[PDB]
Amino acid sequence: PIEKDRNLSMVVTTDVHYFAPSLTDNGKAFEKYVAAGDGKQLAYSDEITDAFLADVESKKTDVLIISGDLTNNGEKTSHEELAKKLTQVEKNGTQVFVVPGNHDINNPWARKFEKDKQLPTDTISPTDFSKIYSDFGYEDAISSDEFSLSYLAAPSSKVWLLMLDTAIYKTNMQQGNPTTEGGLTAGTLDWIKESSALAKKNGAKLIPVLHHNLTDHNDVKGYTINYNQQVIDALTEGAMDFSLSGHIHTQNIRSAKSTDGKEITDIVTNALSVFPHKYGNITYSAKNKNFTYQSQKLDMEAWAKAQGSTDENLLNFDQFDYETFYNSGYDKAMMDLMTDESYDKYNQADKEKMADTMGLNNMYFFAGTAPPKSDGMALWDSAPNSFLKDYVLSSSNPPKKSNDYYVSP
Ligand SMILES: [Ca+2]
Ligand SMILES: [Fe+3]
Ligand SMILES: [Mn+2]
Repeated sequence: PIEKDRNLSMVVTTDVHYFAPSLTDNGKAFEKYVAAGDGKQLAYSDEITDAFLADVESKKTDVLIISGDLTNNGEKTSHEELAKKLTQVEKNGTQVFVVPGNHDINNPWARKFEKDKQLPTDTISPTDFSKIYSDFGYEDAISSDEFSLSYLAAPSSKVWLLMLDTAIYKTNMQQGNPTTEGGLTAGTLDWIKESSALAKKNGAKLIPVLHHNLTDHNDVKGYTINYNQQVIDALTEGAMDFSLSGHIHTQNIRSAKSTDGKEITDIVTNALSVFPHKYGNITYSAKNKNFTYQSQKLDMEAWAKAQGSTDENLLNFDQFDYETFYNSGYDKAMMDLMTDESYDKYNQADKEKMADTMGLNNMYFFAGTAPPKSDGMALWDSAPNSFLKDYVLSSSNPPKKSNDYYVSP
């Protein structure tokens, strides 16, 4: 614990969706899987994760936070390998804190790939999670919630972390699928209040971290936490000005109001596994007692070159990733345009313009920045009603407020 009332350097990431290389042979089965993984660089999760941690190390980061979805599909092996990397990070002096996401625990979808077959592989239980990641928040927690993997951590004397587990997994094996939506019981909400009171007694500011979102981040369920108003009210009552969440994967900042009018800013950092692969820098000013959040794009090309890599996709990662993610949204739209009988009145060239607009607006929405003008926009505006159309339109306008920078008030 950092007792000195000095500036604190922090980094937050989320949705690493780590997949242990030992769980795949990069065969047919794996290729199809990654193809349907809508944009996530699953094939390079090991390199992306290492590149990221190398950055944390060079920054000599005080605190590293990971807001859920540590693994692809809760594979025990992926969890163990990721834990090994975090153990090394801690040897450098950096304190690491993690919480689970919807894909991390009791995951019936845990699979390993061999040729044209997906085979079963072990997942983990809730207590397995607190055991595997005991060094990263759990063992030294100041307080731990009774029925969730939530806990209160004190990495320094002036700044504490309210690490929340908003994941729902206790009925996963019975469902056959990992629950996507998130939520907090009244008991965990009561614990949050007690925790907030303890931080206040100790003169510490508190940063609430959760996988699911505190409020909506797109005008177009299961991503914003269930019954979010109760959570917002609980956090604002604790005097917390901002929260760090993930799950939706898009670099996106939005504010919400408590029932009594207090504001809290929900900062969603880009999924580490998806374009543009940004992570968040958070700096605490001891003198001003405020927090400054600034996103940073992971430089894979620089890491690749320093590794002496011969993989062209990594040496040219910017282009590779740009194309990979653009095509994911392009194909997404084109499939619909080529299936719905309400679009056959559009000629091929137009469907292409529309697919292009989706690929552009979509990728820039994930980057959290303004999308460039595209000929497909006019076509979408007059196109038939649909969720897709709503999304394309809702992401056609420039962000009215930065999704990359925030300073607490
Ligand atoms: Ca530790
Ligand atoms: Fe998630
Ligand atoms: Mn995720």
